[PDB]
Amino acid sequence: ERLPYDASKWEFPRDRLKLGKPLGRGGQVIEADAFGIDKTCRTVAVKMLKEGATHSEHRALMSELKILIHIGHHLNVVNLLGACTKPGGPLMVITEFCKFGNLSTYLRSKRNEFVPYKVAPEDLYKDFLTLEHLICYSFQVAKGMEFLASRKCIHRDLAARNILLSEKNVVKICDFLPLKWMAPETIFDRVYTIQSDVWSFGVLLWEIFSLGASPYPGVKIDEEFCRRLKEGTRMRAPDYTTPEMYQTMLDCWHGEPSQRPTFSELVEHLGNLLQANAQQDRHHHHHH
Ligand SMILES: O=C(Nc1cncnc1)c1c(Cl)ccc2c(Nc3cccc(C(F)(F)F)c3)noc12
Repeated sequence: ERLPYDASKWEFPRDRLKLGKPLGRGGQVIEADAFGIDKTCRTVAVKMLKEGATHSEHRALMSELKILIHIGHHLNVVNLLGACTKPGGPLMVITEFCKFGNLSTYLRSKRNEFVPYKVAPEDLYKDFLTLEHLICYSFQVAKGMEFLASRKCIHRDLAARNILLSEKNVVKICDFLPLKWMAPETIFDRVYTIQSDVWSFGVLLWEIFSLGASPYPGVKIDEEFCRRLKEGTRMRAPDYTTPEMYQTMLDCWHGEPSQRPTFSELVEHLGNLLQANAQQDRHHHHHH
């Protein structure tokens, strides 16, 4: 809100947008066509308020926009393309469009199209999810969080429902029961810090390697849940996890926030895990 707004760089004409079917509601996000928004026609996502909403919501939408302008560009964070702020129409924030939707559902739908890895004749696993994909998505989300962390940002709601999937397996962090993703201090003291987001990154990890599963299955989210979380109880390994990966899930869920890895340590670690899987996959593919 204190951050300045460079209209000469981000302002887009309202009549250069044809709004289409809605995506989500909470303001509301919509799919759309933007003409000339980049250097001829492109698909975009527009977040706009309603008719007569609370001046506050306007203020909120504006500050959300300035935050995005502040954060900057990174391949793994939803990209801001423009915004209509001047008088004449409603306030709109325009970002790139990700066709495949949130990561959880996308994964949830590939449960009948998964193989640990591929070998000849690999044409039987066309459009199949594999460990490499899963670790790759985890690597990218980590890089985007290391980025955001590097800018003093704090997501506060990092989950699979807030990860978008684009062309060529590129995931992006965006921001549209949350208790299931919160760390102990965040639930009991109401404290949000970069470390608590790592806690959540851990919950995200579990979601990915459980192909879109809901965390803490069958548990009610009542007082007992909160107590067990506080006493050291943790989720069991998901169905598509590897041993190293599950352990990383455990590290992120460390009770002592300072003892949780950092997003830089996580990037460093997943990068390696990805490179090893790759190597094994090369040997698997070579022999058979
Ligand atoms: O959901 C959005 N776009 C979108 C893209 N593709 C498919 N569906 C929706 C979106 C739109 Cl239309 C406008 C602003 C933001 C947005 N802003 C944001 C605010 C604070 C922090 C962050 C993040 F950097 F943490 F991601 C993003 N995240 O996601 C959006």
